[PDB]
Amino acid sequence: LELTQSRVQKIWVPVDHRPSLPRSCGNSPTVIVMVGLPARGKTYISKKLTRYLNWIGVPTKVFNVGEYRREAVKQYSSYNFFRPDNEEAMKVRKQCALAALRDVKSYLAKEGGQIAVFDATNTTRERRHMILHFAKENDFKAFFIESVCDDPTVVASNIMEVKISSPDYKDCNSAEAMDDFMKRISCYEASYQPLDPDKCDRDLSLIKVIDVGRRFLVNRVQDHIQSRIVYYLMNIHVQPRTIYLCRHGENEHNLQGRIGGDSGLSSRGKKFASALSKFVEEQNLKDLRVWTSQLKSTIQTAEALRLPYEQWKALNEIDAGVCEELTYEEIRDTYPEEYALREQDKYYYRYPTGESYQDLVQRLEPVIMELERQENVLVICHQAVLRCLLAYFLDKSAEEMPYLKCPLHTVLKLTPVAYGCRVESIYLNVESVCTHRERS
Amino acid sequence: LELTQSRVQKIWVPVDHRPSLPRSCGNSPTVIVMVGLPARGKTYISKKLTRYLNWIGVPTKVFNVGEYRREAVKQYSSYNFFRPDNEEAMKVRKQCALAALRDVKSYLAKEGGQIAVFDATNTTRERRHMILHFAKENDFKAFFIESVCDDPTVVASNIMEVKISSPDYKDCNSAEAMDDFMKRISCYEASYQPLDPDKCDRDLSLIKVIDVGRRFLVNRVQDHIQSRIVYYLMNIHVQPRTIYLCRHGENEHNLQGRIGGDSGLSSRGKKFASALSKFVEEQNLKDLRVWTSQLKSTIQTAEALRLPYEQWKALNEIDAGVCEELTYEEIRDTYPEEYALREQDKYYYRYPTGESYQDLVQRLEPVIMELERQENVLVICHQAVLRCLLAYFLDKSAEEMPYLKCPLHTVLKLTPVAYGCRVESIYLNVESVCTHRERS
Ligand SMILES: N#Cc1c[nH]c2ccc(Oc3ccc(NC(=O)CN)cc3)cc12
Ligand SMILES: N#Cc1c[nH]c2ccc(Oc3ccc(NC(=O)CN)cc3)cc12
Ligand SMILES: O=P(O)(O)OC[C@H]1O[C@](O)(CO)[C@@H](O)[C@@H]1O
Ligand SMILES: O=P(O)(O)OC[C@H]1O[C@](O)(CO)[C@@H](O)[C@@H]1O
Repeated sequence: LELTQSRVQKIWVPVDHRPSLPRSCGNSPTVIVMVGLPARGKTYISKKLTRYLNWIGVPTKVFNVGEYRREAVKQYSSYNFFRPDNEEAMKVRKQCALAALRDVKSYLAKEGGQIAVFDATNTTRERRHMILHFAKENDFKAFFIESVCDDPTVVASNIMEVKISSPDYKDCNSAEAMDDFMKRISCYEASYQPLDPDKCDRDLSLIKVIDVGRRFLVNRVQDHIQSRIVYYLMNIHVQPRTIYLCRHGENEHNLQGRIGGDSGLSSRGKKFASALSKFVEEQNLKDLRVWTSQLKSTIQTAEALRLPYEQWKALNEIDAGVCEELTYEEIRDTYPEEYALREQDKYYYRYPTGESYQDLVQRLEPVIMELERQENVLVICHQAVLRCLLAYFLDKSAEEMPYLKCPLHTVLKLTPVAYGCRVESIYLNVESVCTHRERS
Repeated sequence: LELTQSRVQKIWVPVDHRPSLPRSCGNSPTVIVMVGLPARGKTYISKKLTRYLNWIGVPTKVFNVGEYRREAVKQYSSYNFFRPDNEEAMKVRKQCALAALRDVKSYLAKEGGQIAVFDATNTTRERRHMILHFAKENDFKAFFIESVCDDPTVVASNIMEVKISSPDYKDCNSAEAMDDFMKRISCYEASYQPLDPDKCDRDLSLIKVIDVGRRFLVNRVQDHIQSRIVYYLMNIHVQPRTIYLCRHGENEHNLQGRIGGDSGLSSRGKKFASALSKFVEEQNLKDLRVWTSQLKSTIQTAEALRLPYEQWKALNEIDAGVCEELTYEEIRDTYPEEYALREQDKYYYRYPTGESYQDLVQRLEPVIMELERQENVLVICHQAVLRCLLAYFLDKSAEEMPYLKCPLHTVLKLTPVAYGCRVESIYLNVESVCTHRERS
């Protein structure tokens, strides 16, 4: 039972003594079907879910039928394009949906994609029967996500927040765009057949998000990924809030250029901790949850706030294994092969008896799920942990993630707006060393 | 910002220089309300959910009204006790429910309990209004779990599996007990008012488990624990299956009495791996998922099976930190304080730069959730990991968990039956060292 440890990821694999003529061999993908009237947050759900799935390592892509339409029909004039009696535009819209499905097939069967989010109204049983036929013929699973809401306040808010600012309404003022969009919604209301898990859609795998996540109808969750999506949708919310992310104040290891360890705050780190308390106070937040790692430097930083805080072992810095408490110079001199391997593949590289950024993502997933549930949160953590969390909020790839700039004594203020996060950086005017290292 | 590291758990806490007269200060608990007709799996849900919640560290207890009734009324005669026209038994049954609620108040407000599972029919709005009044007056949260099923095959199967074997039917044969139980169910059908999240129960936090988990109605999930319960209920199933748990075959570190590391199989370990393949083959399982850790010894064991397997970093043995690759004699001689601290508090003890059994539980929770989703699974792991998983399946406490017997070259065959697991041990007749150490 001869095994070898892969140099980058440190995975034990069978020793592969390929024969004279080495031969390469060259689970089922899922089509997530968005369902609902316009301004029901389908694009918001599509984008957020795709961001989460990609971050956890499930290759996911959104196919928005409206973008195929904006490409086929140069400029948008009015709701008249969406009229059920508009024979020509109805043909164009069908062609756009079919062209998106063609790209869904290519993504899942030929590009290594695992999940395709089909972002359209898909309000009629006919359209959904056609998507099911497409899924069955291509051996793709189908999972439906319907967003149902009758509240006019919610509809008006969605139009104001992200519809009026759509490329379709570039030449329009807020009032014209709102009026045109209401008429556009009305075009879909007559033919709209909601999902019926009771009789018609009984055998379909679906989630009905009712009244902006107040209630859920979950039918036939087949697998792990659908179960995860359902859990995610139940944990996220659209309530306004702020996420503050920062590292512990400068520590003794930072001064010596040493990685890992459990060293305490330097004199400057203690100054940052005081500066952070003043900053937090000036934010005047009704309630604020404070999260730290179990490492001393983040706890000492939180201690300066005089606020209750919760320690998470999942927030502990990346484990450097045998390289813990060493400087990067000592790593290069004692472990040159290891140093070069990491520089070449920073995301997947695992330290011996240690971790990779890939392991960090797996550890941080419960942190992300809890961050989603919460409102105002301050996370006091570490450089690699912060890059991973930031890659989730900022939709950064696995390749970009180990190189994100997360300086010491700097708060990253995250405000959820439109289809992602607005990021503000706040340097708290306390000197520190620089721990950022660019690629080679 | 002076901190000290707690000796057992290794948690950084503010240095507590208590004044001359040290003063001690001396989230809201939840009442989970089971709802539904008899033989709807309410006790099955109650017990399984309690087992999971306790294992993850949420103190949980079941209060079954029927057990209070068996205590108040010595012997059970027939369904006549459950008649709606039985004035005396109706008073007794109410007294029993009130006595259970009294014990719910004492458990949550005075015993450090976090979750009380109120296991009764609670089929009428009147009973549920009374439970809500009790929850509001005691500042307890209320979360309803209703099990709805109209399938007579499911009802008959439940009566045959766990009702006929109830202490109520000790003097009865299978046919008498089944007949009496059907009449007993009928006593509840007239007054049964299902949960109505649409109109009446709109503001209640609830889950409706429809048709043995085929469908779910989820209303107003308020917090983290309710969200976790909902996710758990969506991942478990009642399909028949087998869980096989074993350790890797004996390794080189086992022979030297060394802890941790990433050593390979000894000659005996390789013999076990072959013996395991023969055992697996003899089980004649249509499909079998094989899970290993990322450590060499478990992968080499799986390699002998000639079956596809999946490596989980979450299955890696407990991290001994600074004590890794040391013998227990070398631990006692180099770290005597650490050795004695662990012996005194084996569950909570954290190795320096390492883990506790408490950390293992947190790491293994996604493993447990996936084990629940799956059918036939073989987990090839390590001594401490195995004790943790076994404590989940066998409902063992945190205190018992570090001392569970998990010998090498022995398969633990777990068969879900009634309200837990039947455990069969299969020694594969290959000698090894003993790594079990009893408490002192
Ligand atoms: N209708 C409608 C919506 C308008 N904007 C939205 C944004 C998101 C959206 O979808 C979700 C909203 C809420 C949740 N979950 C929860 O609120 C559970 N706490 C999940 C998805 C619906 C709409
Ligand atoms: N009615 C009825 C039941 C009879 N025995 C049962 C055992 C468990 C039970 O509750 C659950 C069954 C199933 C699930 N979940 C799933 O099957 C999702 N895969 C959750 C709870 C209902 C009944
Ligand atoms: O992935 P990188 O760039 O080495 O950064 C992670 C490192 O940053 C630090 O947080 C500070 O230098 C170390 O403890 C950790 O090893
Ligand atoms: O908690 P205990 O009894 O020390 O057992 C855990 C130990 O068992 C082993 O799996 C085998 O000795 C070690 O690798 C590990 O440290």
